[PDB]
Amino acid sequence: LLSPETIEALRKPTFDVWLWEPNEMLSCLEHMYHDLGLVRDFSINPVTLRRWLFCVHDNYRNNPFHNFRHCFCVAQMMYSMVWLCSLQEKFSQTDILILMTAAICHDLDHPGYNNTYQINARTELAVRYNDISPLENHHCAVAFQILAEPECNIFSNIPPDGFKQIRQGMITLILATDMARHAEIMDSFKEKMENFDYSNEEHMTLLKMILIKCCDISNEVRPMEVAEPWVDCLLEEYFMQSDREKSEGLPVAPFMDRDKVTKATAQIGFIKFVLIPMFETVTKLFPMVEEIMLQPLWESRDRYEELKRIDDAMKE
Ligand SMILES: C[C@@H](Nc1nc2c(cnn2C2CCCC2)c(=O)[nH]1)C(=O)N1CC2(CC(F)C2)C1
Ligand SMILES: [Mg+2]
Ligand SMILES: [Zn+2]
Repeated sequence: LLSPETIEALRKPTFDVWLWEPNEMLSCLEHMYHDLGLVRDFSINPVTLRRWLFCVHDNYRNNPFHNFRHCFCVAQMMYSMVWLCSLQEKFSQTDILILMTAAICHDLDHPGYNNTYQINARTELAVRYNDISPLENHHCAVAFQILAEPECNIFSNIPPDGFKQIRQGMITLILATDMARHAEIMDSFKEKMENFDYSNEEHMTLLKMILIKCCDISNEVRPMEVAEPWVDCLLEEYFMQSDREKSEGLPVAPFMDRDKVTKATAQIGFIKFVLIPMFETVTKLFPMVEEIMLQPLWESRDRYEELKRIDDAMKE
């Protein structure tokens, strides 16, 4: 049971996601489907929405970074986007259905070891998936295995041609959050931004991919108090793989090695050449983004460059 107060905070990217527990994030997600009217426009049985979210919650794992709270941030930031950019004037409700759900489903059953560990260690997932985005294929699988158990099927009133359309949107969105395709997606998105056209099904599909990627690496857009502890979760998880990679003799990535990474190098380059330049492109479509999201990103940036200029000196 949420308050009037909480329900005005739910719609804003300043929302402190650390203050709630699974019970309340679940009610927070459920509020979103009513509030955006998908509940009404696809005839979602409200007890289906509640069980399904409980199966979506159950199938995340206890990992420092990619846990259920991370699922919440992505969907809550995608939530915030829709109000901020008035995405209902631009996007169909089925698209809204695709953005919100995929966000919730995009890291299902994430193991805590990323893509290049599954391939190097030659794991079930990377052999199941042929070295093609092993993790993101699995997420989208577990998403629809849940959806294929009738009790959790928030989709069970939707005509089959309509399922097709959602399932394919969702697949594209989830499969695009793999950071091994960052540059290729960004480049085709600016290949359509040169003259963007909202009636074009291919311009819109690239906007949804840019949208979900944004919400997925959006931890720094949040105010400093919310954003900062999420760095330690990330490093705790990255040291966990680089710790394990060395015990087995697999290679290690320098940004993941604890002999190399400090909190500041961890975020400087990432903010400067992924977050800002992406959110810079979206700002061309929705100019309000520069105020609300680019400005936090800038401030975190100056700060984290400065923290680095502190530690360099300590090392002297
Ligand atoms: C240490 C890290 N930092 C970093 N990652 C973040 C933040 C939020 N979500 N992620 C995701 C990016 C991929 C999975 C986690 C975040 O605030 N910082 C960093 O240096 N990058 C460069 C890359 C390698 C891949 F190509 C992107 C990670
Ligand atoms: Mg992921
Ligand atoms: Zn993610």
